[PDB]
Amino acid sequence: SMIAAYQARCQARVDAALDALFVAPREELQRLYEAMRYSVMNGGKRVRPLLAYAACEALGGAPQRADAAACAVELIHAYSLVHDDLPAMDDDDLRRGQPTTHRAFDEATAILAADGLQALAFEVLADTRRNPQEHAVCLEMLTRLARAAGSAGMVGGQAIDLGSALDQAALEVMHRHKTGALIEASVRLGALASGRAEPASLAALERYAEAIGLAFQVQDDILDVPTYPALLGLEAAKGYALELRDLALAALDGFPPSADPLRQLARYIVERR
Amino acid sequence: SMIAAYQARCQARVDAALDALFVAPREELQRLYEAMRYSVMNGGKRVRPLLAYAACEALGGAPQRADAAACAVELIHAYSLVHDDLPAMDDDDLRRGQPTTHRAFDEATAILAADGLQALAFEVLADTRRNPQEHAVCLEMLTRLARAAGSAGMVGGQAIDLGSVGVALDQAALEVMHRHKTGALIEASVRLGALASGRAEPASLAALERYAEAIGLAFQVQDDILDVPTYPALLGLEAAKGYALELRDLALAALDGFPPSADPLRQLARYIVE
Ligand SMILES: O=C(O)Cc1noc2ccccc12
Ligand SMILES: O=C(O)Cc1noc2ccccc12
Ligand SMILES: [Mg+2]
Ligand SMILES: [Mg+2]
Ligand SMILES: [Mg+2]
Repeated sequence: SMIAAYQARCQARVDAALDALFVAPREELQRLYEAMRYSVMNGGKRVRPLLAYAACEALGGAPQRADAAACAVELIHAYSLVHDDLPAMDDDDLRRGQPTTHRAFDEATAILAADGLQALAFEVLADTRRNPQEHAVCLEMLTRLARAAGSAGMVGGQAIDLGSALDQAALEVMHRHKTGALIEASVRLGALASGRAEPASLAALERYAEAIGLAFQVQDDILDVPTYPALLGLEAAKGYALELRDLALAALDGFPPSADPLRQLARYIVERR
Repeated sequence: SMIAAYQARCQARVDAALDALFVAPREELQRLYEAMRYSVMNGGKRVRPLLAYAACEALGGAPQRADAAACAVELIHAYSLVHDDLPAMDDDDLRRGQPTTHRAFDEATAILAADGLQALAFEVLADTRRNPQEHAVCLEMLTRLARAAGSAGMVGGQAIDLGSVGVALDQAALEVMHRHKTGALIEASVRLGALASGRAEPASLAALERYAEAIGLAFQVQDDILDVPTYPALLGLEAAKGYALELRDLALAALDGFPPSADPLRQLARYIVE
């Protein structure tokens, strides 16, 4: 039950690292960089960074090895939200009570700040001073993030959602892309940064990540009340959240104690209110 | 011309490689991928791919080694235009007589297709089957593209441009804008081709960078001239023309010592100023 403290450590660390990325290299770029900062440094909970750090630790790596991975996944996350808020998409004036970037600045600046954040996520992984892994591991991290962030993962999920009656299978297809791909990548990138990845471990961590990404979405529908409770019934939806947590924990069977943060996070997701 | 034939070879080759990237992996993604395809496969001249291929050859590499580089720079270019056409940006309904992507599909789909194109540019460079360089070189290619494409390069240029509305820019400020908005990506195209050669060294990279700096500006000056806060408005038409010639001269001088395999870059520099 120190998942809260684990979250707070991960957030403080990744926040410091992210904040350092938003220094305009010349004066004409100051507003752009302020918009980028405003779009990331918004008191978010940094679950994706948490996942990168915890995955790294689950395989025995010191967590600071995952700092670039943590930044990269948060940058992809933050850029996706800026675009999602835009009037052509979700058209939100607020995000967690605060003006969205296109309201605080302007629409063009929001489109562009977020574009710059996506490039920066890749920059941060390719940079061998910030991400000092073996070169082949850096490339695999970049590969995985590009596939997860793009039109076959996250962006694809946004298009599926836009394009959606819907049965359970199709709802799951959507979530698996829209949020699952980047959750799985956060876990995968942290695991790579451990220096101890092995195929069987990576697979197990992927099963974990698939289960939790879904658990979160089921539990969120439950807390709200074409949703998991409408589809399954409220009480069966609650049962399914438990089954997902269980699948997550079973995927971690045989991992050492250093995987406890991942176990605790899986419980936390279904125990929240 | 020799440069016309060179351009045509580069355009055929990169187009074939790009066209293969737009197969939706499942049916729910079809429309997204059609929008991606629509945004790239639009008969563009592929100057950034030409620069990658020509820079590669200038250093003695077989040009197919630059295929990934060529695709990646064109994907960045393409995505940038999709966002730039949107109603909050330049609000353009047409590009060369054809509907822009938000007009052909819708604004959200355009935003997302181009988002996916940016990712894909990085995917192609990081994929060691598509971009089979030494791993350290792949990482440098990715680094250089990310910096050129981002808030310190291309995206930065777009922001300088929006921050300059209603301000009379002098030549120095106009050049700062152009260097970021278009120069960064042109310089990266040349640099990534050079890296793909397998023969890059610091001296030759620096000289190619000087060449790319000159031709990137020459393109903009010449474009303003052909149209006739622009280069002709600032300088007068005749002095703008003289400057385009000076820029071509700087480009040709930067290629001092290069072998005949650099002739494509020399011929391009002349071509630009027509
Ligand atoms: O358990 C808690 O009190 C809050 C918390 N713990 O772990 C978290 C992870 C993400 C978001 C919130 C949390
Ligand atoms: O902060 C978030 O993006 C939502 C979130 N809060 O807790 C999560 C767990 C898994 C996936 C997502 C979450
Ligand atoms: Mg829901
Ligand atoms: Mg236009
Ligand atoms: Mg002009």
